[PDB]
Amino acid sequence: DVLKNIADTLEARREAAPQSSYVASLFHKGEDAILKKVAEEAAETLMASKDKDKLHLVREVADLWFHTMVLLTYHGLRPEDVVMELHRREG
Amino acid sequence: DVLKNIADTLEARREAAPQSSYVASLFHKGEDAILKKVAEEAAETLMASKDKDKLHLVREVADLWFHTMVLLTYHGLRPEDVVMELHRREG
Amino acid sequence: DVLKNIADTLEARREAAPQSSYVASLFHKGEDAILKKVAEEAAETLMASKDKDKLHLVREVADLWFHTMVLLTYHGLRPEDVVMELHRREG
Amino acid sequence: DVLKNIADTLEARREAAPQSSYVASLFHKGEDAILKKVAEEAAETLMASKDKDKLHLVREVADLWFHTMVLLTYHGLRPEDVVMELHRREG
Repeated sequence: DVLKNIADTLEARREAAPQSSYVASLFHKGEDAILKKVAEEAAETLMASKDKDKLHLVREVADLWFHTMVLLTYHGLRPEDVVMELHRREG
Repeated sequence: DVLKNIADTLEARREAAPQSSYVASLFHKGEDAILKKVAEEAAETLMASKDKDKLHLVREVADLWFHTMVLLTYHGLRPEDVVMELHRREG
Repeated sequence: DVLKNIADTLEARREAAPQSSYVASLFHKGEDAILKKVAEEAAETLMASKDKDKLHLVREVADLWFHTMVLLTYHGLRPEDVVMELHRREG
Repeated sequence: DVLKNIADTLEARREAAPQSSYVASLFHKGEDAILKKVAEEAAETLMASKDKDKLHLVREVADLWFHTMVLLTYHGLRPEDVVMELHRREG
């Protein structure tokens, strides 16, 4: 769909050059560097929600999902897993 | 797709009975109660990643996205916004 | 001082009965259960700060430090370590 | 004791030059910039605990408490409040 393409792009540059891209620099830095970002975006999501800044909220929630996908890719998993897991629950 | 249906389901019971469902109890409790859960799942995502528990990771990341969607719905927004925001960036 | 006494109390019931106390139940539950709480109080601290609820802020920051101390105790460490580490930096 | 001195130092440079110190730059940046740090150190505390890196754990928990104090100072409060609040509970 859209996430699949992003996932494929992530896996593509999974083991690319550290300077190649941002996603590449993350993967090279490691698990911690990725988790930092996840936590960061999660906190910003809270802040955004509190400030009723609906535009910032969406940007952060997106940045959160994105880094979450970067994390999944680091663990040899991918979006669909999460989507299917979501499906398995509700509905 | 799958998220759209979940979103529609969330909006449906947005102002339902507090005892109707879990999602309903959350909405009734408020913003804070929703944010607690978002933060919770974010933390668990970190723990899961560290423990290399790939199955727990996916379950949590999904619970995170789910509550993130609950948050969006609380603010009169929805998944597609995040998906399109994701598209606007990468690609 | 005050933290020392709390620390001593924590270490005291470190390996007590699971039903003995709350602190005891935590230790029995494990590392994760303790980290959940640390993250929870951290999030609430953010929320409280945002809502300018100065009384709730102090209650949460305290709950945070407390669980942080429970964490340290779980790792065979203690408050003074943190205090001294704080001293070593500023001043 | 030790925290009191740090608190006093924080309040001292509360409204100092943005370039004066790190604590000064934070206060100038705002509430959000301080909350970012609190969340950051909280997440690092989780990571450290998981990696059993006991030395990093104490360094982070201390950085956490420190930024928590910076937060308190930003809200015209101070350490003793948290310490007393801690006392009021246990013991």
